[PDB]
Amino acid sequence: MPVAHVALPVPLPRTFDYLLPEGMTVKAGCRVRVPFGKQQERIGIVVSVSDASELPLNELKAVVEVLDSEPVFTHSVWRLLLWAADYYHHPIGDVLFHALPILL
Amino acid sequence: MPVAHVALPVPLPRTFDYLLPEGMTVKAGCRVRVPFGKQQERIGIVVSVSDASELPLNELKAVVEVLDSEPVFTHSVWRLLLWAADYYHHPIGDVLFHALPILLR
Repeated sequence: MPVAHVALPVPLPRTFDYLLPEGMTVKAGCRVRVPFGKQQERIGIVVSVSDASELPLNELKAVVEVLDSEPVFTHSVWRLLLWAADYYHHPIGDVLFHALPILL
Repeated sequence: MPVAHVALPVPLPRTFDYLLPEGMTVKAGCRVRVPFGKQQERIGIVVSVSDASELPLNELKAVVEVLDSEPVFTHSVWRLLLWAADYYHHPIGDVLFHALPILLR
């Protein structure tokens, strides 16, 4: 058949890059609505903000809107969760979202 | 200001789709050489083979070479591993490649 879905041992935090439009600011631990797939949106959680993407600064899509001015996560809670993710081999996205509810 | 590394609640097994050139055939549980990054190669294990990707069937990179005629994993072992990865929430690629050196050795 066509598409071979393959598995690879990507680096620890597997994240998806998106560009921040002019004047839009967000820090680590903030929820943001971003594009996903040819047309729908979805809530995500910003893990970090760098000045380098594994692909060009132009074919990355842009965040649509920040939903939190301040981290929905405690400085401690955040450090902890990222650790657990890494220590027990769980994807950051999975820990973070499954962790959001219990928190609120 | 520019970029941001975002965590997403992606579906159970987060896999990387690769196109199969004409005449190239591979089954679940087989290792394959695939591109990665603007120029490096790497070894991975096919989890499944379908007729569709979240991306255009032309924007995907192509598998380079299949390293296994047959599943390097037993039909039981395989079923178990995928389950283990799912139920305990471990990256399928992470469970598959670590176990290989155990099961074989």
